[PDB]
Amino acid sequence: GQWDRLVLNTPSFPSNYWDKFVKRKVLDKHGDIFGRERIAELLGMDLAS
Amino acid sequence: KDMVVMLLSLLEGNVVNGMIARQMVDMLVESSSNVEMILKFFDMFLKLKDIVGSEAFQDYVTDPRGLISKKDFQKAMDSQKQFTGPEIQFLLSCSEADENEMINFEEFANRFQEPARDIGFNVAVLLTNLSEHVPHDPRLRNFLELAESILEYFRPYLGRIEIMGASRRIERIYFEISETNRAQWEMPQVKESKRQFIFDVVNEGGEAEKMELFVSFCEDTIFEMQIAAQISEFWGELEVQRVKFLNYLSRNFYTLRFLALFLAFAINFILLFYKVSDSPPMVYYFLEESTGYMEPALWCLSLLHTLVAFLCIIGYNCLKVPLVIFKREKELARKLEFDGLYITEQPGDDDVKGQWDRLVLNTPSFPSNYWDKFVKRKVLDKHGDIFGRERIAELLGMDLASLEITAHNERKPDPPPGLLTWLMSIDVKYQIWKFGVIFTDNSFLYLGWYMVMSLLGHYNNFFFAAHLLDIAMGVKTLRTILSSVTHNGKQLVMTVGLLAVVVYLYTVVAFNFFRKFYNKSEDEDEPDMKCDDMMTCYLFHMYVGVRAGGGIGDEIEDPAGDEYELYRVVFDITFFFFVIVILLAIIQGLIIDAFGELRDQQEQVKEDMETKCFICGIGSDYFDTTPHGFETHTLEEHNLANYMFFLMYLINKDETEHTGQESYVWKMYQERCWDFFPAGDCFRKQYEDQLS
Amino acid sequence: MVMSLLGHYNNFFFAAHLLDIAMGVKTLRTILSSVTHNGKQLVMTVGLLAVVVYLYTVVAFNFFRKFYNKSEDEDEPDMKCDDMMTCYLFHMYVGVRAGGGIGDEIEDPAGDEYELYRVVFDITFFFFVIVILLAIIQGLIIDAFGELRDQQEQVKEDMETKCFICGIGSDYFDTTPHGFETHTLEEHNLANYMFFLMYLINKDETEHTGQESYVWKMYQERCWDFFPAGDCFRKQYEDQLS
Ligand SMILES: Nc1ncnc2c1ncn2[C@@H]1O[C@H](COP(=O)(O)OP(=O)(O)OP(=O)(O)O)[C@@H](O)[C@H]1O
Ligand SMILES: Nc1ncnc2c1ncn2[C@@H]1O[C@H](COP(=O)(O)OP(=O)(O)OP(=O)(O)O)[C@@H](O)[C@H]1O
Ligand SMILES: Cn1c(=O)c2c(ncn2C)n(C)c1=O
Ligand SMILES: [Zn+2]
Ligand SMILES: [Zn+2]
Repeated sequence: GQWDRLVLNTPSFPSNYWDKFVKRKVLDKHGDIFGRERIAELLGMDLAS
Repeated sequence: KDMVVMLLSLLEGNVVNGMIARQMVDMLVESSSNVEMILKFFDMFLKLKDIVGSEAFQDYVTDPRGLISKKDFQKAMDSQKQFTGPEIQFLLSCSEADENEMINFEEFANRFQEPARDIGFNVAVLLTNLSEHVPHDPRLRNFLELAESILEYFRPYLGRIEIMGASRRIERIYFEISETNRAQWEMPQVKESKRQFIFDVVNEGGEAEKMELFVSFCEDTIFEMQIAAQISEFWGELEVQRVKFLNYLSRNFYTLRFLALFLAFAINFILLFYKVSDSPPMVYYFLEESTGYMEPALWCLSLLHTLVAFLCIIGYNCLKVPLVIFKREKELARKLEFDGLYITEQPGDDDVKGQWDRLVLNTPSFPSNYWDKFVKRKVLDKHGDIFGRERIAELLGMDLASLEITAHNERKPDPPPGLLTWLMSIDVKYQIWKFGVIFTDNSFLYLGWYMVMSLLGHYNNFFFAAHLLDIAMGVKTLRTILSSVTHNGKQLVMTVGLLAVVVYLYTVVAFNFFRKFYNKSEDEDEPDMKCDDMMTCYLFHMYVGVRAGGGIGDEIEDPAGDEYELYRVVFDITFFFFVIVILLAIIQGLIIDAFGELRDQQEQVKEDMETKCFICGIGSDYFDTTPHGFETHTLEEHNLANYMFFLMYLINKDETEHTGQESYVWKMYQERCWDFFPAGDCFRKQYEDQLS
Repeated sequence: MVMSLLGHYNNFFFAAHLLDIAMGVKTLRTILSSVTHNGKQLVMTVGLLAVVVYLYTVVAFNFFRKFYNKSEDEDEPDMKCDDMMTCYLFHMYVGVRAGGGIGDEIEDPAGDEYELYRVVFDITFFFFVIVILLAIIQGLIIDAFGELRDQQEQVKEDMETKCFICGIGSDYFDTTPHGFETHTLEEHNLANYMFFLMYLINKDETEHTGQESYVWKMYQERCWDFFPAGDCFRKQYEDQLS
């Protein structure tokens, strides 16, 4: 788990897996509870773009 | 809560799709608005506590005083996407805001936190009971959907068990499992004890009674560990510090047993650097090293190891010994009450346990650890008519007059505070019995040996080598591997005895005929006749003949060119086959099949656990006609953990407040009849047609 | 690769490359899986051997030390148990390897006032190390073979007594002639449940039929209730299908 922490921030996380929109589902699930901006920083994604 | 405990009562005894359950479902439909208000009140505050814990809330707060403005609180409630507008306004209204409009979010989170817990649990029980007894109803599951949050929160604490009620039908009982009980049941020690009990009961035993003795023991272990962890949660102050010290030892007893082993390795590693030389640094043993303080290190480690061993003995006296004395007091009081082992019958005159336990009966403090403190007064009321009340009084040491005096008003004075009172109030008889039990215990004897070797280590440090064997009892794997040998120990010892007999037969033959062949001497001046005496010749065979790979033929001289040559060939060859080959093969085979049997036993029990329910006895085949039905029936319907939490619920609950089914179970526990356990039946079976 | 490169520094490193055969062919992988199955117990057994031999080294160092003279000429004595380091190495090396035990190596106890104790010492060394402990090691290997064989028969017989998906046994499905085989590779075939997914994934969402859409929505939300557990088309319509 601690090693896998590195790859979350990267923009090319789901490189081989089918879902290329996993980050945008983690946001839509946990953003309310833990802050959309915080999830954006953890997943490296930018909200505006 | 009282209203719902009544509604629940009416539903008692009610079959699936019964009249009363359907009537209350019609009720709740008719009171839909009000019921929804109640459920959504509980939902509001149960969600509210979680939001108060959420990170978004704590980065919306600004004041270091831990207070949030009403507007800030409001926009926090909006951003959590969780409540609607009007209920956000309601929460703001409930906010104990000051004139500055600043809310203490912890206090507002927790004001309704405790008062609503019991009523919430009762509502959860009511909804679950109606759902399970009226399964096919469009109208109730609406309420269940609204109350999903309450059911989720009170799920961990809502235990259900099925029993066989008086009406000869399986009935489900819903009760409350407290937080402490659940936390204590999941603790590692209790879980290990659980798996041992399962292993023992599945290898052999009467199930229901053994479970109940497993529950009762566990309930006493729970007491002891809460007592031990209590501290972590003039003579008076020293007594307080003494209790703290002994509880600290008991709490981390295993760490002490682990450090003791570490010290044994450390010392024995120090012990490797010895040298024996005539010249002082008779003959003198001394360490050889370049450092210089190998030796003071050894001296400190010897004392520290001895101290740790003594501390472990104290830890054992305060952690595990009370359970042992409980399991003997418990069994004796049953043998005394239900079987009359000393009233009617008498100990079998070959069992040391009964005759030893005879001492403690006369003592006034017999049930010191067991729950029943009135066992003597029940043995009297049962057997006094048959065998004389006075005789039972003498056997149990109780006095008849003061027995009824305590039934009247009874005044007692507090004894003067003095160590002499402690010293003299000791019941020498009960203590003698207790220590006889303790020194009879295997683990205590092992720890005592460990201490004795540690002390003798100061007479000569090499005794610390014995302390290495602790590893066998330390780690699991060597305990399994050595359990292989100890499984067939009896056959191994008898095989070794058979070897001695056979070798003695060969010694007989060698002594009578082939004696010129046993000259283990090189020079002709000195002959070394090894079979001149049968003592020497038997020792010769038993020592070198068995150990030699070829057999006795390798050691003794050659038979070539002798008139007994052919007989010697037969003798040596049959020695090789019947001792070196077959008998050693038998010994090794006992070991191999011991491994096989132990592996078989573990797979044996384990596969039992996943093919049948522990309580029901019904197989997984029936319960899997529904998707994953067996798992649900395992840890929802008939869960052995829940049947323990029942007992701790009953014992705690006040007798006046026991419900009908609970009272029925309790009266049976006390009289020790186990018909309430569902055997060969289940709620699915009882109502198979209606539940469909 | 690293051994192959070091093979140019000294060609003998290519010898390590032979161990590849263990990972190459199936049979040696099974045979070595025997040892690796009970590797933990084997290592602990070897450790126990060291502890026991150390105990014997303690006893030998204290009492039976005159018997450890591995020297022929009287001018040069070769005291092997003068130091505990040397004496432990002596036992651990030659005592364990000797067939008889430590009694074969050390000198004879005949005609000595510790003779009887030496007899007990050597004999119990033979039983508790050469016989029992080596038997334990070999027994771990044998039962490893037995367990692996049992596991393969275990799974295999499962596969031919119950359907993988349904969970129902072959007894029900064989009330009809060869019914179990049909229910295996016609009705509930695990290969077909994979070809479904590759059918759904490929198919255009607009064109998913009702049942296909229902399955797809469940795959995506990751609920597995659509798999038939404990039921089959034969069971559902047993009366009508007859
Ligand atoms: N009445 C029963 N109560 C509990 N378990 C049962 C019962 N009947 C059968 N079982 C079997 O017991 C198994 C679980 O036992 P176990 O003690 O491992 O549960 P656990 O909570 O997972 O324990 P651990 O966490 O130690 O593994 C289940 O697989 C189930 O098949
Ligand atoms: N749902 C299922 N799907 C597939 N096979 C099943 C199922 N349930 C049970 N089986 C068992 O699986 C066995 C076939 O497995 P296997 O993979 O060998 O099939 P196969 O196509 O012959 O494979 P191979 O060609 O490698 O032997 C059958 O004998 C059958 O009893
Ligand atoms: C107090 N008490 C009881 O009264 C009891 C019991 N088990 C059965 N009964 C009746 N246990 C474990 C118990 O602690
Ligand atoms: Zn059950
Ligand atoms: Zn199938």
